[PDB]
Amino acid sequence: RLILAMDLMNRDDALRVTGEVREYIDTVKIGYPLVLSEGMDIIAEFRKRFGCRIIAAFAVADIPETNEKICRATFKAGADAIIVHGFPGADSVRACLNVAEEMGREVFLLTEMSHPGAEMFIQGAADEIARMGVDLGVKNYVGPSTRPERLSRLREIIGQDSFLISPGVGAQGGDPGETLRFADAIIVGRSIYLADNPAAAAAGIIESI
Amino acid sequence: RLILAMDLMNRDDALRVTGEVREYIDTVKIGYPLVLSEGMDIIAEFRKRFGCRIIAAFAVADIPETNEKICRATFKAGADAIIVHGFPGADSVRACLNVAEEMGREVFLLTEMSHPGAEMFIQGAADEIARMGVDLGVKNYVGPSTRPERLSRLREIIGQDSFLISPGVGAQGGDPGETLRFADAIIVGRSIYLADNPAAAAAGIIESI
Ligand SMILES: O=C(O)c1cc(=O)[nH]c(=O)n1[C@@H]1O[C@H](COP(=O)(O)O)[C@@H](O)[C@H]1O
Ligand SMILES: O=C(O)c1cc(=O)[nH]c(=O)n1[C@@H]1O[C@H](COP(=O)(O)O)[C@@H](O)[C@H]1O
Repeated sequence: RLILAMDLMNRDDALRVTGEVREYIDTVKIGYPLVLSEGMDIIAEFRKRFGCRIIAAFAVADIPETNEKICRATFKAGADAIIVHGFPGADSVRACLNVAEEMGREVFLLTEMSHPGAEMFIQGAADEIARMGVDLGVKNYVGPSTRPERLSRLREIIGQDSFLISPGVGAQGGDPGETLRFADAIIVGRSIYLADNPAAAAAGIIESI
Repeated sequence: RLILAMDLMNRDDALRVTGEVREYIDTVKIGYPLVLSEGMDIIAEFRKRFGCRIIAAFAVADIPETNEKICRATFKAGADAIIVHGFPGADSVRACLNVAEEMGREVFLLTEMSHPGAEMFIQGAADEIARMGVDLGVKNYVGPSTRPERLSRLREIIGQDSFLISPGVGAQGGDPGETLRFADAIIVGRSIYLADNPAAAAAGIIESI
């Protein structure tokens, strides 16, 4: 129930840490910090070297036509799933869902974000964003570890059969156990990759739950 | 280093056995016996329910244009890789490789087959089929558990960095340990899925190696 957020920017460090904690995870979330520094080929390299599923954390948030292009390039690169913002609206989300269907991949809908600024505009639209996801047939969602009461409400909207993952554990203040009361899996980045012993940090999280 | 060949024909039995042996495998090989009986949607169902990588054992062996169509449909259905015959020639293999590249997926090249009949025509062409794979950039291969001396020769041609999987273990007479002297992983079907206790059978194989 642990997903590693691999946001280190250099290939050597990213490969080292991911290899050290492989036994504690099954999925690696790779985003722009690593991809823009080392190239999209890093996705296929990780998939091959570690045999883990890869979620591309690209917070897709453009118009439908551009979202389609981003999703196509991302799935061509080997990602198993992509994270898409719901705030830009249904047409933008549908464009991503259409490419995922064409390529046999998945879309994760980012509802409410975990950082403080999410309270300004996203939080007020999050319940409706989750409902839009349900209406569009979305089965995978992202919600905040930092606000378990919001994570509970989002779980209420999407149902027990939807898959919900949650970032904000550790560095941002979220608790593994409390988050897993509602999410199926937790995303952890810095608490593991900036640790003196990433494997010990991962093991500690797994033990705490 | 164990791949389950799930050749049961009904969804209920296939799901039961795969769930029972999940802890001993990481990849499920699904072929036409199950897909033609239950539909291509079974691939996505397995991927979701078990979180395993799926190799579509479709022994692709048609002209380039048709191979492209088969690969596209197979990857759209969610398969992570597809098994392609090398005997029909380089253009037929290249067509599959092109679709795999477009979709961020992989091709496994079937060189020499494991059954007795493979000695009639395939065996005599197998070394050249493997060399053709190397020339085309193929990195994943299938070779016979039933003939470890042939598996050794094929490993010699493709190199240590290529990934080699091998069927024919158990029912067809192949030995897990001897096969793993050359292959990276073994494929096992009947010895596990027809057993009175599939999990015990899988565990026994893992223990024997
Ligand atoms: O889209 C995301 O992955 C994301 C959404 C969100 O609301 N909050 C959030 O933290 N993330 C990401 O999840 C990861 C969390 O990393 P840490 O705070 O280091 O554990 C980072 O890659 C973030 O960019
Ligand atoms: O393409 C294959 O997967 C295949 C190639 C080959 O040379 N030999 C071979 O047995 N297979 C398949 O691998 C599986 C082996 O199953 P069992 O003999 O029951 O363990 C079946 O799905 C076969 O169709």
